[PDB]
Amino acid sequence: TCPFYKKIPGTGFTVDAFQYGVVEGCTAYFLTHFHSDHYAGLSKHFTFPVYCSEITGNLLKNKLHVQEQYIHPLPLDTECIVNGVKVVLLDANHCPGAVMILFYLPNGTVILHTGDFRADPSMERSLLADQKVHMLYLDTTYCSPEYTFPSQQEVIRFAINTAFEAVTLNPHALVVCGTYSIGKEKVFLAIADVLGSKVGMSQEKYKTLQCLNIPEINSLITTDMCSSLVHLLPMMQINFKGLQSHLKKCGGKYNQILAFRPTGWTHSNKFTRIADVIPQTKGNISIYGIPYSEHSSYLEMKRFVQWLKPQKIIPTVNVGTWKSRSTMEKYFREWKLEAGY
Ligand SMILES: O=c1[nH]c2cnc3ccc(Cl)cc3c2[nH]c1=O
Ligand code: NI
Repeated sequence: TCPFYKKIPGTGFTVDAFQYGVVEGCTAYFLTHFHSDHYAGLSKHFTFPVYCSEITGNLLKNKLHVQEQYIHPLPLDTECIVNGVKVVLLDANHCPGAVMILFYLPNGTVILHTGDFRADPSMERSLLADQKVHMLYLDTTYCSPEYTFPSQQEVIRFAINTAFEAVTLNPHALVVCGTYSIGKEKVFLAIADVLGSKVGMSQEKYKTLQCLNIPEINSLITTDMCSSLVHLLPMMQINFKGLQSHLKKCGGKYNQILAFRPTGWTHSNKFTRIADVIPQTKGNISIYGIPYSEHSSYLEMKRFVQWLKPQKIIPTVNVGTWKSRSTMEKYFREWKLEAGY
């Protein structure tokens, strides 16, 4: 059954709640982004209105085959009226098409649902500016001070320089990047751009990227693996066995594999800066784990919440254990006491 933190009180709206059958009283289902945990349940048989970004709408229609009559894409940063309620979609700085949702309840209550997001000071100059928010449904994925990682800029700079140096030293090296889902596309796009190559990938992954409204994708992606020296593979294949098997299939065109595993936070980030990251190596294969996060760090999350000054916070991640809930409520009170709201 649909949990409480996916319900918007005072409306007939749910958020990322497609795996609970027909939710009681839901006139419109909002989808924050196209990640499996959040769209779980949608298919060509869904017969209720889905509200989402245009990019998420492209993915629902092409990847899940949802009928167009049930897809309601909304522009970003635009006050829209949905079933008599004013709503705004804001960029969540997560994966392509990911949004936060502002709900203007009829009784005057204002609710911000972040979906999944990586907080950034640029959000302090969105439509949230000088907007009273009474309730915040917060992506609390990394809501603990030990969760530190670099900016996406620094990680991409490390990936670009690492890939460019390796391929310049060995023109016969292949660069491989692992992928879970949508998101973190900048990793393989920036590597291919510095190497003068297109990104080769499966037809299914190619189809997914064609839905993302990225300007000039036909410039950087392709399904012709032989024409590419930057290949996309499923994240599970980014291991020594999986990469050895892939290299045998390249027809003797390459004698070395440089592989990147885009991860979230890992325990290595407690001791190792991005500049000092080193790979796992076995023979002619090296694997880099790079902390490219599309979720807020603790400090980014704290800064955003202390700026927004919500009257109530409802976590949407790490809600399953009393220890996590107690830990998160303690930090919420700390932020409130320090900031003074
Ligand atoms: O949509 C999303 N789903 C999920 C699901 N499981 C996860 C497990 C671990 C970490 Cl670090 C991130 C996760 C995640 N992040 C997303 O953005
Ligand atoms: Ni997500």
